[PDB]
Amino acid sequence: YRKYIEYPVLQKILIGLILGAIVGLILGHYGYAHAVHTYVKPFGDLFVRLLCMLVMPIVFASLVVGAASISPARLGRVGVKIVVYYLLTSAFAVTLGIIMARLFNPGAGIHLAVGGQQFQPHQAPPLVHILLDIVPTNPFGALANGQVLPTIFFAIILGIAITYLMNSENEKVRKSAETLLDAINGLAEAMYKIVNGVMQYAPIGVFALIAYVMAEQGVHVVGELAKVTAAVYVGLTLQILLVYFVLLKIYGIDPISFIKHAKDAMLTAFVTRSSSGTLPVTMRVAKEMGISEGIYSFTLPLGATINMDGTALYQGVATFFIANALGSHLTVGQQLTIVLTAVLASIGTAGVPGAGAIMLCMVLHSVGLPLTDPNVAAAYAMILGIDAILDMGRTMVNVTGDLTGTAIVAKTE
Amino acid sequence: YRKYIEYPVLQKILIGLILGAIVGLILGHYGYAHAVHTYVKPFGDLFVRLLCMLVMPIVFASLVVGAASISPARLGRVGVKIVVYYLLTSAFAVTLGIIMARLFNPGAGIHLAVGGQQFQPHQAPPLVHILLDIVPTNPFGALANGQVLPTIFFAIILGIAITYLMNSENEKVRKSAETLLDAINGLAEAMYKIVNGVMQYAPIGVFALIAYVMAEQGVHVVGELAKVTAAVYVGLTLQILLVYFVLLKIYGIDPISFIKHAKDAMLTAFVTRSSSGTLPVTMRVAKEMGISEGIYSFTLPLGATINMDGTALYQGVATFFIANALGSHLTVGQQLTIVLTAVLASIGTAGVPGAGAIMLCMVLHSVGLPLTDPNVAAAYAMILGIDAILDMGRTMVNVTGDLTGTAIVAKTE
Amino acid sequence: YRKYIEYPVLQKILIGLILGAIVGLILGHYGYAHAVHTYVKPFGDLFVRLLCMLVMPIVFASLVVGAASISPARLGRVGVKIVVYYLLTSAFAVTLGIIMARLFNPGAGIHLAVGGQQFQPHQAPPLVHILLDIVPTNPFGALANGQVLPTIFFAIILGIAITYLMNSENEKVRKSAETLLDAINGLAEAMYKIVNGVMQYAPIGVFALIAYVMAEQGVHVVGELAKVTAAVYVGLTLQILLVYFVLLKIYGIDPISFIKHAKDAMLTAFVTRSSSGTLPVTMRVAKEMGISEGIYSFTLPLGATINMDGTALYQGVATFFIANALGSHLTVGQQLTIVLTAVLASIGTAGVPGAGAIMLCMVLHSVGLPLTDPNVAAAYAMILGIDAILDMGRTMVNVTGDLTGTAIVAKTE
Ligand SMILES: N[C@H](C(=O)O)[C@H](OCc1cccc(NC(=O)c2ccc(C(F)(F)F)cc2)c1)C(=O)O
Ligand SMILES: N[C@H](C(=O)O)[C@H](OCc1cccc(NC(=O)c2ccc(C(F)(F)F)cc2)c1)C(=O)O
Ligand SMILES: N[C@H](C(=O)O)[C@H](OCc1cccc(NC(=O)c2ccc(C(F)(F)F)cc2)c1)C(=O)O
Repeated sequence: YRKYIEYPVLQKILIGLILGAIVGLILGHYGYAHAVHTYVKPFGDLFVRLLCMLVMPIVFASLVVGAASISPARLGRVGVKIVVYYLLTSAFAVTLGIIMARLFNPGAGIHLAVGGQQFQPHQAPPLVHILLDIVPTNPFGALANGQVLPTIFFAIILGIAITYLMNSENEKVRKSAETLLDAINGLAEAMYKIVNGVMQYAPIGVFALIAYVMAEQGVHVVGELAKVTAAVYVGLTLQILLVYFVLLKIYGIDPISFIKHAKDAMLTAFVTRSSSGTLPVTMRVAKEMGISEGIYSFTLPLGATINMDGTALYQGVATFFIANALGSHLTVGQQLTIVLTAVLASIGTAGVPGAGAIMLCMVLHSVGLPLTDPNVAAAYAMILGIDAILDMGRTMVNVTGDLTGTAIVAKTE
Repeated sequence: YRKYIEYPVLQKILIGLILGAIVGLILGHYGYAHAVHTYVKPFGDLFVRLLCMLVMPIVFASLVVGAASISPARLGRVGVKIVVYYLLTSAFAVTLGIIMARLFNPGAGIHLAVGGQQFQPHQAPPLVHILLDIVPTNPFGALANGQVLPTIFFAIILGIAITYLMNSENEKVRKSAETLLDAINGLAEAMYKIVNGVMQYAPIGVFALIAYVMAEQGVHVVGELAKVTAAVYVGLTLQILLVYFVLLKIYGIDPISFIKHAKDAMLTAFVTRSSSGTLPVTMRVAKEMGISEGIYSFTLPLGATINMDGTALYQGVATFFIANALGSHLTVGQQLTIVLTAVLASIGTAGVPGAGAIMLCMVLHSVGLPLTDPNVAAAYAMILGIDAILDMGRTMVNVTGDLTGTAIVAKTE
Repeated sequence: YRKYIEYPVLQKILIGLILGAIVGLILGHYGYAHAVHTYVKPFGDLFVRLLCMLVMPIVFASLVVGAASISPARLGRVGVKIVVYYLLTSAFAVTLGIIMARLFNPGAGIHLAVGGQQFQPHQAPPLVHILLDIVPTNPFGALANGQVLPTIFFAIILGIAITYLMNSENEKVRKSAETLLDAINGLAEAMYKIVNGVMQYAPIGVFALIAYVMAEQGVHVVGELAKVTAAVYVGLTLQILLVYFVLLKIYGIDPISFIKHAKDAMLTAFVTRSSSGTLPVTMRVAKEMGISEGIYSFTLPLGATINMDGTALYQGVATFFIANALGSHLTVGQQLTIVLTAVLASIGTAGVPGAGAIMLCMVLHSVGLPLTDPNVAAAYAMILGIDAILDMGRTMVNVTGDLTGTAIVAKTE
């Protein structure tokens, strides 16, 4: 038990994935699939329930504290320019991922049905009726139901009001707003501690999900996930080439001479799989150019937490894979809802220890595909089974997206 | 932007109403109504959504803090007599407004249908089953749904318990109740700051609502709102005459000699449209009679915030206009629910900057006519279009209702 | 009024029961039953609504504070052994009560229908799908609905995280978790103050419930409640004999010589009807054996609040009486849900002044039989009418269950 807890959790969940896939494949080939479905699948359904539990208090409390922490006069002009750049590039990354998932059609041809029936889709409202459904009718009724976008707006609009209250001239209202912000900060840190136990449970439920799904389907899923990782990587290299080379050549920096210097810390992201564990390495390559200290001392720790581009592209491709494996058809209107949710999920869940799972949970909730439906969990398990090589490429772009961002700011200043 | 914010908000929303009505009328006459319905109406639906958002946390937090602030031994006998008088006169004002809205039948003959279908009414429970539905089955489930009356009771019953906790002999429970009351006070003041931004947005959404509705209907609405303002003003003068002259002649004060002295500050309410901006003016006329300082130094600032009579009558007439324009039929049982909600809305939302809109929102929620249904918003926009002259008469009675109230207390003491 | 409040509340509600039963019987015999059903029953429906109101914030706030208060290193090994013993014996008591309620079939043959239709049962999920429904999908949506078991888990898992937060090394997170725990403690004590007013209202609503039910049915209910109290008492003596004599003879203590010393304070529980008002009496009989001071100074005040065995058996018999009078059929899966809820209700609602009513309300909510359905309230009133003699026997076993528990711990240590 204690020897199992002290193991590092990322290699733990990776070796759980690897031990799950092969064992599920041989149990699916030998014919013991029904025993797996009756005895192992509740250990994975418990894990997807524990993952759906944590997504609602985090997206309220963390967003309230984060919106209360900002100050546009204290945060300099360099800060607001790099925030504009990060949100614009993340929106373009989700748009390009949706484009490269419509061009490839991954998952089309599975016809997944777990219980014996297909996933019945919900009627999507028109385009105008969703931007009016951003603002909640009832702010308690948006938290009592799922409603990720009607509670992000309420959390941000509460945090800005708490900021306007905290610097007021009266004393009792300052004490009251201070105690309210401290209570919501306590709820946020309690959620951050529950996440660090659910992630310890994760290398059992993930093994259960893979050993269920690969025993159910088995053979065709490796072709479908090969098409998935091809549609991720060609759009990922197209993301780097198009977006970063245009945004570097429009400001006069030679992109080949930039990237041939940046490669020394770009390549360690491909083998480290952590955009924060390579921060002292990329500090050296930010020092290697002519960037002043007051820019790269501040921007790259912000870019390692807010600026996530490859994760933003993968959150479009792996949310079209679910809808194309479930037989649903995502119309326009809930197609830009993926963009508006994947940008604000990166700006919201900054610094959570479980960002990679709840950042997809709150997009699949916002589309209308909840993870408790048994058709969604199977395709989600296929995505988590292929997730390792995609995480390699995701970190590879997630580190480059900051070195191409501080150079633009150092060019204008 | 900054020049638009620094404008005073009441003249802003009034000139938005006036610029909305004429422009909507000429667009409705020239035949460009469908372009208005497809391009301008979301700016009004956004505003009615922003108005329905704010009504649930205010009616909980403000009521909790207000019920926690009272003390029946610190508040003197003069205070409890004037609270009994204010609530009795407000209940009689809602009853007389319901009478003068049944006698005139305003809005009967419109047959409003926006989407292409009429408003389907809900089955009203009997009389006994509503007074048992005052107390909530689930206090969290009353806030997660609308349920204005099952959350007013819970907020008051929580505030009284916090008052009984704060003066306890143990120390940890006193610290705990103090931090809880400070957190709910912080939520209340954060809602009061969000109201002051939604009211800044209001002179665009109000213009959108009027430019939609007057372009849809156009001609017959001026006759319907003329019947509405006639049914307001004849019941308003009957309110003054019957209620105030009987309650003044029963205690021996000559009402003609009283009102001929009170006219000097009664008439400025007709041209000021603010029952709080005429408080130093009516302090002079309270001084002009033989009222001692210890009564009129305290009562008139309480009467300008709690005692609202013309607003209570208008919240009966303009809630029968909605039900008679929508084809519904308000039975008895949800007819005294309007009385019990309009009294406790005046006692609850005391000091909010958005009292005039949420005080009608939480009555239309309590009847069963929510403002997100597109049939309700059109007739609500007709009421807001006629609202200016009614606000003049409402302030005219709202100021007189305190000068007739302190004289009774000065007569018994 | 003041002379009515200063009366002690337990003798008040008992004399309300006794004055209710006879008066309801003679009104049912003389033929004035419809006047009772139309004029008295809302006073009982108001009371069952006030009892259903209080069960949701208590089971969240009290559980959060109680789970935050524990420390397994500060609480000694004697403490964790006696907690294991108390929870094991309470689970065995609920199991034996369910056995002695299946063996007797109480309430089978009533065919109760108040409104004119029977109680429609809900479809029970299978056994695996309930242990996965323990963990909530949405922690706010578990509190917005009833969902007692999906909010007990969330309250415990929040309290443990607040405990792990409070001893952290950073200072701001310690301040934040301290203010959050103080706010939830304030909510818990506010609920404990509202309970002490609802219990003051209780000797009117209880009289209304009995005077309604005994006027409706009248004659056959005395045979049904005689079978109920027989099925309670034979299982209660079988509980004492089997469980306590096996758990005493397995550790070498002579049970006859133990109970002949323990009788001097066991017999006062039969006439006192209070397991806490006999605590100084049973301290003497704990001193009368060879128990050291460091065990019985700590354990018996814990056993009078956590260890409830006869109440645990009665919460199985009086929850099979409701399901057998309503025509429903409790399957296995919602039969061990009664065990898992009645154990955790004893561990949760420890120290509340209204434990005996909400501890059954949160079991009938967890089965799927809410107390607002008019078929459930009649059989619940039959249980409350017979409740006095059952409370005598319940206290008789509830006191013995601690004297048989400290002796085992004094034997191992
Ligand atoms: N690739 C980036 C970067 O590792 O820095 C990017 O970072 C986001 C990030 C940061 C810290 C933790 C996480 N969480 C995970 O990796 C994760 C992975 C799998 C699960 C699972 F339990 F399997 F669902 C849960 C969480 C994600 C990413 O992984 O998408
Ligand atoms: N007539 C009284 C007195 O002005 O003092 C009485 O005061 C209540 C009062 C006080 C302060 C602000 C408000 N709010 C408004 O006037 C208001 C008017 C229109 C809207 C709109 F946005 F159009 F819905 C919103 C709010 C109301 C009343 O207006 O009904
Ligand atoms: N018999 C035990 C012991 O009296 O100590 C055991 O104690 C639990 C306990 C302790 C303190 C108060 C309570 N509450 C009640 O007795 C009670 C009885 C009836 C009602 C009613 F209002 F009639 F529903 C409400 C509450 C229960 C029990 O009564 O079940």
